[PDB]
Amino acid sequence: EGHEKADPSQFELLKVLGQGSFGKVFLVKKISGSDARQLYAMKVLKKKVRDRVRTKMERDILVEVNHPFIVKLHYAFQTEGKLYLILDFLRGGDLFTRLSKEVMFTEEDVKFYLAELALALDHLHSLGIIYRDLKPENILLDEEGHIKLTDFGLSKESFCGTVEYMAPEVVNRRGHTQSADWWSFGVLMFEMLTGTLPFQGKDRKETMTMILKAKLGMPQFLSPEAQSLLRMLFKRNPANRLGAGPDGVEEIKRHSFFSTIDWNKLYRREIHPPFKPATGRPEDTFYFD
Ligand SMILES: Oc1c(F)cc(-c2cnccc2-c2ccc(N3CCOCC3)cc2)cc1F
Repeated sequence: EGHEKADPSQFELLKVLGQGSFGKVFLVKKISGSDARQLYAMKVLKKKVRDRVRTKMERDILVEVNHPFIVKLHYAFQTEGKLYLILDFLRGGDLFTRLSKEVMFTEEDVKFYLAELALALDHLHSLGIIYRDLKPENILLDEEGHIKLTDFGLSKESFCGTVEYMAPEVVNRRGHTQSADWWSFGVLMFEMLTGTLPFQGKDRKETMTMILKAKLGMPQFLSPEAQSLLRMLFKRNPANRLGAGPDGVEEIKRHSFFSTIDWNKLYRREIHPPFKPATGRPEDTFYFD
């Protein structure tokens, strides 16, 4: 079932990439079909979630999601109390990891990732999907340098998550509109530029409290544009935030900050990424001569 029909005997398990509460990730290689020898990430989850006296696989949200800068569910299948999602395998690492090293990114490097993330978030909003936990660990990089949002945070719009990226209405549990996603957009931006989270205290309590009332002082090494965008993104009324309006994402798009960005070339991955990441493949690991 899923996006394409497939079974266990059509995949070859190579590694376990990681393991969490959600389930367990594998590196796998397709053995059948036209894409034989194509590497994938196999996410397998313990079948838990269920409603209306039927086990509802709410990883049916990836069916309609198809976009350059988002992960695509290639195949899917359930098997003896486990659901198996096959997704894109990205070998550039997180954007968290690069942040941990570089500390802060050039305004042009940030402009890039945000712009591609903007397109991603718009696509999801066009399907009525919101990204709960928009932290930097969810934004993976491909070997080119372009991004890909993971599916972990996906959820229909109609409590938990890293509190720093959470928006004020979400803290008060007033509902997770798509305006919340643009707040986290603001956080990711502030963080990538300052190497620091805009709201953070001694504990999760104080941090949440600060999100609600604590006035933020703009770091004055940020350009007028970057400041402008942040000030607009960080508004505690969701309806007054940038993005939450008639135009939608065009508000974000037509801003001084992105005034260098060719959104058509960006989409077609024709604009060059700022940083090419390292890969596990022998090309990037070996020494030479
Ligand atoms: O749902 C997805 C998935 F399961 C995997 C990947 C993915 C694709 N290429 C390379 C690495 C990964 C990847 C590997 C491990 C993790 N984690 C470790 C365990 O706790 C959760 C986080 C996350 C991502 C992408 C997805 F969207």
